[PDB]
Amino acid sequence: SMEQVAMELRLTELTRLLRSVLDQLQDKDPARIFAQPVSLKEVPDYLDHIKHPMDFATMRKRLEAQGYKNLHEFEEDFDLIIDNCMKYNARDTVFYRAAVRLRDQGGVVLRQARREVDSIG
Repeated sequence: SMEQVAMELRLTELTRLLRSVLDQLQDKDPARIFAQPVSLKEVPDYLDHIKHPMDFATMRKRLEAQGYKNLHEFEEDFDLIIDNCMKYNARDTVFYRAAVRLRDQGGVVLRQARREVDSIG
């Protein structure tokens, strides 16, 4: 139908906006601490600690499948990256500190994305 096409165009355009959001967020992680899944070879007990792992590569796979229906779902995944790290790692670690800086700096990017999504429908 013409309605299914129009909806598909909306999802395509959301995906395009979320791809730019993801790029901006990932620039706030220049050390690439959150780029890839925590290795279960190198941290074999990770899943005993963290029940829903997340990372930027995994978000990019979901994005390119148009697997984010709205900004809320995308933010949920970004928040898991931060929140998983801040639980698994102690406060006095490079990992925890990197998460705090990503959270703080990403808030700015996400604040305006929420406006662009409400604005452009």
